[PDB]
Amino acid sequence: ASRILLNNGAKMPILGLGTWKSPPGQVTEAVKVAIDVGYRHIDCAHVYQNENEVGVAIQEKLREQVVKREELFIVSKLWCTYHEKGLVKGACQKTLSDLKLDYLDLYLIHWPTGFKPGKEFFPLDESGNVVPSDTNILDTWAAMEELVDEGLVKAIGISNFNHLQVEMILNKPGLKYKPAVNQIECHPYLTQEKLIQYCQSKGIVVTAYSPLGSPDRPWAKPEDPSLLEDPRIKAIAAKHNKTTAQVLIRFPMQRNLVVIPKSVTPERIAENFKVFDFELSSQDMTTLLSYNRNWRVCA
Ligand SMILES: NC(=O)c1ccc[n+]([C@@H]2O[C@H](COP(=O)([O-])OP(=O)(O)OC[C@H]3O[C@@H](n4cnc5c(N)ncnc54)[C@H](OP(=O)(O)O)[C@@H]3O)[C@@H](O)[C@H]2O)c1
Ligand SMILES: *CC(=O)[C@]12C[C@](C(=O)OCC)(C1)C2
Repeated sequence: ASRILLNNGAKMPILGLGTWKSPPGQVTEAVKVAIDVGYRHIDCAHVYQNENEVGVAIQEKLREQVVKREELFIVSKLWCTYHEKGLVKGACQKTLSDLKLDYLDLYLIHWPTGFKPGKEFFPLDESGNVVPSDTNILDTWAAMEELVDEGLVKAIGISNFNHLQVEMILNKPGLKYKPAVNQIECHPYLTQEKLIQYCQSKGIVVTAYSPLGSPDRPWAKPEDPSLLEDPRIKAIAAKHNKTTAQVLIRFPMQRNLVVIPKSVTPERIAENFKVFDFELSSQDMTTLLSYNRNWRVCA
C-alpha cells in the first residue's frame, strides 16, 4: 500500500518530497524530477522561502499532463508569527498564491508556539529568547478549522506537538475537526514510540521528518552522530543490498508512518523512491528502534 487513509477520508501518499533547505534555484527541478519518478506528495512551508518555485514545478507538470491536481497531495504549514486567529486565513492564502494552487491537501500548524506577529520570522530579544505572541493553540485551531469550512484546505493538522498538546486539541471545547496528521521528527535516534502510539490510537497519522537525520542542517558539527554513516545501519543496508538512506526511509514506512526525505539531487530523489521492493525484518525493526537516544535535529 502506497497511501494511508486519513480521518477526513483522503488517502495520503506514504512517501513525500521534503523541501526545507532546497534552494529556490534548485527546488523546481527537484519537484519536477520527483513527480516524474512517482512522488505524489510534496512537503512545503512558507518559512522554507521557496514555495513559489515549488509551485512553478507543479504547474509545469500539470501543463505537461504528467499528473492532474487530484493525484497530488500538497502539504504546507502555518508559520509561528501567524497564530493569531485573524492572521491564519491570510497566511494560507499567501501560501496558495505562491504555490499557484486553489487548495491544499493538508495545512499544519508548524509549531505549537506563537511568535510576535510582524516582519520577522524569528523575533528575538536580548536574552536570546523568542518574542512570543498572545495566542494559544486552541484559538489558532479554531481558525484552522475555518479554512476547512471555506474549502481552502482538505485537512488540517499539527507539527511538533507533544502528547499533552495533541490532547489539548482533542479535548478542545467546541472541536469541529480532529487533526489529521502530526508531523514530528522521527528516526532511529529519536524513535518517538510513545507519541506515535498515542497519535495512532486516536486516528492521527504521523509523518516522520528528518528521516535521514538532516545532514545538511545548519550548525551540524563533526562530533554529532550521523545516521547515514552509522556502521550498524550500514550493516542492515548491506544485508538487503540497499543504501543506508533507503533503510532509513523504509523504517518509518513499516511503522505505518508517512516519511518525507528531502533531496535536490536527481539521483537521490530517484534512489529514495526505490523503497517498495524490499522489507526490513522484524529484528531489523527492533534493532533500529533500540538505537533511540532522544537526539533531536530540531530542538
Ligand atoms: N515540521 C517541521 O518542523 C520540519 C522540520 C524538519 C524537516 N521537516 C520536513 O522534513 C523534510 C526532511 O527533513 P530534513 O530536510 O531535515 O532532512 P532529511 O530528509 O533527513 O535529510 C536531507 C539531507 O539528506 C541528503 N540526502 C537525501 N537523500 C539522500 C541519499 N539517498 N543519500 C545521501 N544523502 C541523501 C540531502 O542531500 P541533497 O538534498 O543535497 O541531495 C540533504 O542533505 C524537510 O525538508 C521538511 O520538508 C519539517
Ligand atoms: C530544526 C528546527 O528546529 C527547525 C525550525 C526550522 C524551520 O523551518 O526554520 C525555518 C526555515 C525546522 C529549523
